[PDB]
Amino acid sequence: KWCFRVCYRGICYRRCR
Repeated sequence: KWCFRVCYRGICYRRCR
């Protein structure tokens, strides 16, 4: 269980899996 910074269509975020 660790969070990370991810991106997509010109958009990024920080999801925790």
